[PDB]
Amino acid sequence: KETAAAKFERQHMDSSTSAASSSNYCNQMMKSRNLTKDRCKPVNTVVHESLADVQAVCSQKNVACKNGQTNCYQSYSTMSITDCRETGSSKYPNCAYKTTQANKHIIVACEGNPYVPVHFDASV
Repeated sequence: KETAAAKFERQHMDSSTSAASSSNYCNQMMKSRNLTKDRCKPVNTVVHESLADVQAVCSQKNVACKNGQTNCYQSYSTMSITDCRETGSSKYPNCAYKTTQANKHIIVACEGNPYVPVHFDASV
């Protein structure tokens, strides 16, 4: 069973690039990170910063999570991210994604020791 921290890295981390590469970036990323294996993951945000920078967010601005929990943190600075979302013509096993690149603050839920990201709550 994949640890929560490891799942967050696989789903939300892509440092090897400063930003989404092409309108086809999401199709490629979603498939490679195995988010289209048995079904197309509807929505998924990927952060284009170092793992260290993302993990550091857990010590930054403490904000409420969408679900009411209080273990969410908002990055002080904006970060390069790509939102991947299924399009209308998307249909398993032929998943299709719209790639939207942006630079904003990320909000992640953190837990454990070390205290690291385990959920991507949203971006602002």
